[PDB]
Amino acid sequence: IDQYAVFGNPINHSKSPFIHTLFARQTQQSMIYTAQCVPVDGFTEAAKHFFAQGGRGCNVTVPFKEEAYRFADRLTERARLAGAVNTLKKLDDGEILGDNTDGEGLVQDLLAQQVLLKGATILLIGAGGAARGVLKPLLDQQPASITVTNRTFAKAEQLAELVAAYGEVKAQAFEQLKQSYDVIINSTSASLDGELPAIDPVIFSSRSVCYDMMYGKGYTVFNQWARQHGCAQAIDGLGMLVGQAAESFMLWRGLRPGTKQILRELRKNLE
Amino acid sequence: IDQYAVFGNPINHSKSPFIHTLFARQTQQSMIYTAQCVPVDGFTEAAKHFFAQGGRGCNVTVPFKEEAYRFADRLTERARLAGAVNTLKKLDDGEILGDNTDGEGLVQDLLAQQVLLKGATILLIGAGGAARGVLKPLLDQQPASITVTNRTFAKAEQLAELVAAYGEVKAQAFEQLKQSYDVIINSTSASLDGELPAIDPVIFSSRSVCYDMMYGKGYTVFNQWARQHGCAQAIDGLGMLVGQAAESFMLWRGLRPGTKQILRELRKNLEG
Ligand SMILES: O=C(O)C1=C[C@@H](O)[C@@H](O)[C@H](O)C1
Ligand SMILES: O=C(O)C1=C[C@@H](O)[C@@H](O)[C@H](O)C1
Repeated sequence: IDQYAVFGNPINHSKSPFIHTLFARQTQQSMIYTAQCVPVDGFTEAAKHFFAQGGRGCNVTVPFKEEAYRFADRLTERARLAGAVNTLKKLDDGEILGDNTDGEGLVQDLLAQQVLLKGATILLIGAGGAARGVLKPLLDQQPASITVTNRTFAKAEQLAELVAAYGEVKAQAFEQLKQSYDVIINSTSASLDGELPAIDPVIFSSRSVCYDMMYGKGYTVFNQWARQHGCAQAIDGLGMLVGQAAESFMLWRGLRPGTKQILRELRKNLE
Repeated sequence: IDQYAVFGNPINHSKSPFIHTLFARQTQQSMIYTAQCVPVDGFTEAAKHFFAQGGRGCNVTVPFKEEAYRFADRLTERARLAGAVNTLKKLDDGEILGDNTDGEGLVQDLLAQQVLLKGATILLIGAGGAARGVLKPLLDQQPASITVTNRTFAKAEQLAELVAAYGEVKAQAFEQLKQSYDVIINSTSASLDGELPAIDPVIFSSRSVCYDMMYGKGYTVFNQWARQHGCAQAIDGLGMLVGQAAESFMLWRGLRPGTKQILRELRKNLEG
């Protein structure tokens, strides 16, 4: 029986144990995944220990994603850019591979929701860790362009230039947005507190698809805002959570498990 | 999907999540068992929060067992006698039941290993919480006697007098043990630190069954020592760990899960 886990602090609200348990059963893998809470300043040791005992791989949640990036022996190109690591894996030679599946998890959720990323104009709102982690995977779907925005242009300007080589990535300030986008992606949390970014709603249209990384019962405030202005389809981030898990499972087992039944089940619990 | 957990600090990679998760699979129980960190201010705070948010039960590792004893609204007889709680359960009426499964876990592991406890002469090395927690369940098996021993006499004598009523219990100091015993139980941590108790190996004989509460790859130092003096059977505490887990699981789920396959997998992990 192979050992996997999720390390974070706190862990009582983690859905990964549930999710992975089902992935193992769906793909008939002989593995166990548990949630292990770790002291704020003991991740490295807890980790080195886990692998010492025979740990195959694990997920890293807050607040250890940055320490995980340093703990990894080698990093994947997407973890590289992300600046964080949410997935660890012990290789054959003993090395620990650091990766980041959050962004790819978002990409797969979009595709699962039937959203065409190929040749699309994308507006990414926010420039924090969340936004940073999803740029590369989006660019791999070969969109027409990606527009990054932040309340403070400077930080949005850094991020757009970080991936300028990978494609048409523009950086603009809230005040400069004056056109519609095919896909609007919200990576900011302000909305959970009722706050909306001061952006002209012209960004939304009848052909627009809105994706919010936040999630909850019914629709997120950002999505409701998106529909007040004619947004065609609005998706929350619950699928991103299952998607990132699916990609990690992929990395460890070599098979992408189905996410549809699991998502639908987590959806019930929330409601 | 019921929530259960184990509280430690650390919590240095508890095996309980692994164990209980497997029991769940074998018994097809809809539940998730996690390893929770206990905040510096107290276990009591963790427990409240845990049971407040829908938790149905949890294990408690040292050194929070005494605090769990106070948190419980009701204690089983074995918990009152052990003076510590390793298992909490939220009952249907809202009350939190406090039980202690360590002792029974030991007993079942010994019985699973074909060790006769009824009418046996037992030597319990150590007189701290670990030792105290196994006395009642061992006494229930009706052994001929149980000799509690400790580096410093007084402590062992005090533990013996605490349970004197429940059976033939005597106390002796390390330097006084000059006879063999049918079953020897090591409750100290000396085997983890690499030391043996200052006890003359005469306590071991060809018929002796030696049980060490600590566990690891190969034989524990205490067991190697027992084998040097020809004990008939040396056992480590991995079974006690799984056994106490099984008791708690039953208490919570009303079903008992098997322990041999689980115990065999853990052994495989230990052996590198
Ligand atoms: O709740 C969880 O278990 C997780 C949350 C996110 O940080 C994910 O990025 C992580 O992989 C696992
Ligand atoms: O390491 C563990 O998970 C445990 C250790 C012992 O204290 C047990 O009494 C406890 O219930 C579980």
